Amino acid sequence: THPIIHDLENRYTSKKYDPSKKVSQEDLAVLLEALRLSASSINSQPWKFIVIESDAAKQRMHDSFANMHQFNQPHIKACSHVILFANKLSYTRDDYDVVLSKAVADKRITEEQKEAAFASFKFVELNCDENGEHKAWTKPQAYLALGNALHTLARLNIDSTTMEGIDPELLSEIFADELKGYECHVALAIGYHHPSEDYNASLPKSRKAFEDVITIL
Amino acid sequence: THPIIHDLENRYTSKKYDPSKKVSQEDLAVLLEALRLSASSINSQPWKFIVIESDAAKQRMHDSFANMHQFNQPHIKACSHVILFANKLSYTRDDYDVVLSKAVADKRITEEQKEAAFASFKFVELNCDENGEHKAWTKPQAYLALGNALHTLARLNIDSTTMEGIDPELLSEIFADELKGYECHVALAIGYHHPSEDYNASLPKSRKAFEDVITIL
Ligand SMILES: Cc1cc2nc3c(=O)[nH]c(=O)nc-3n(C[C@H](O)[C@H](O)[C@H](O)COP(=O)(O)O)c2cc1C
Ligand SMILES: Cc1cc2nc3c(=O)[nH]c(=O)nc-3n(C[C@H](O)[C@H](O)[C@H](O)COP(=O)(O)O)c2cc1C
Repeated sequence: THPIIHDLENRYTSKKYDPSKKVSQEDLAVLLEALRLSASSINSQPWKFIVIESDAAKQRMHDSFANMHQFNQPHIKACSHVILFANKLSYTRDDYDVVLSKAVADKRITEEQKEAAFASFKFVELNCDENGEHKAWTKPQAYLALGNALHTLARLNIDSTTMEGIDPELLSEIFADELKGYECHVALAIGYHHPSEDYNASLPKSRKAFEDVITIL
Repeated sequence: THPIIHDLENRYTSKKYDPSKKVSQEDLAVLLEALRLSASSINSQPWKFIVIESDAAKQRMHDSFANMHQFNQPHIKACSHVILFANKLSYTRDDYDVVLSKAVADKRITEEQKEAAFASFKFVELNCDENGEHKAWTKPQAYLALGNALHTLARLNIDSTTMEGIDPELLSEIFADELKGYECHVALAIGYHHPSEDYNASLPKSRKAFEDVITIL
């Protein structure tokens, strides 16, 4: 099988973790750098990836399922790490300056060009909310990073469970300081599936017919 | 360098294509199958990938820049193929029926189990607009597929240019029948970069400091 196809046909959404297996620090470092290298519109990188690693942090994450989507709750303590994909509520010229200043330091643009680079900020203004927020534009950028992570995990042979069945309001309460100025609509559990109890590990993957999703013109 | 990191450090946004080079049909088939295999919330797959391959289709795509974002226009005819990432405007039971029906055909689930499997639809209703549209939920799913595509292209060593600088309204007119019931906010040109005029090929990649985007708890 073609290496790319094999990876994508074999990755799947785990429904049960093995609590005695952890992701190595070597593999976690590759995953985190892969997230950091994700592309985004105008290199805005309007995101924050919060890694739930310690037992203390796992408890806080476990508690965020207090009143909602409790089918996802068992994974928190059983998996190795949980990663929260947060997207920025409002993206400002100051936030963009952080990006452009780093670009000047990394040698891709010069100081005079920096002011010239501020024209791309047009894209941010084109995506302003009725309330002055940009979440409808920043959230999709975080999902791009998520697509990148799922492909990355398939290559490392690490199991995972993407989760939209989370409580954004409660997470904003529990991780008050960390999520300040951001919102989180999706999380990702990673680890190793249970050798016998993960029923999804043996089910066939199902997707729509090629002609139903692809059109060649 | 670690294979995953090398791929992600070496992929970049091409700013000029070599018009004499095309993506092979074998590579294109891998890319399209990779898109089809993308994960999505509840396996909704609320997308359509429109591939602009023919000269006739390239002309139509070229014409969609008549009013705005002309800086992206030169790539259309110069690149090999352009792929439109379309997300569904409103997701219904009928739509989910196509997913569940294919699931049974794939032997992932049974006919009787199909009706029980319909209980995941809570997520769709959960994301329903006051206008009965789910575009704020479907668009992020398409961006996940895009993140998957960018990683896939890095592995195939094919150059690309993601584009949000497009005209969704004009695209809806030009590709009237193909985009009916969908909207398109992002496109992707693929091909091979110009050997000496793609300035971005020799510029360093720049991303925020690890500490600025990642928090370990
Ligand atoms: C954005 C998103 C949210 C999802 N949320 C959940 C969730 O809350 N819990 C869970 O068990 N699965 C969830 N999934 C898993 C999907 O059901 C799964 O990706 C889809 O059925 C395709 O199957 P595969 O992932 O096994 O290929 C989610 C996937 C995505 C990409
Ligand atoms: C959603 C999205 C939209 C983008 N739109 C454009 C575009 O319209 N034109 C273009 O030249 N570059 C565009 N880019 C390219 C980004 O500027 C680029 O991904 C970002 O600067 C990081 O650089 P790299 O892609 O070179 O790593 C876009 C990227 C993304 C992911």
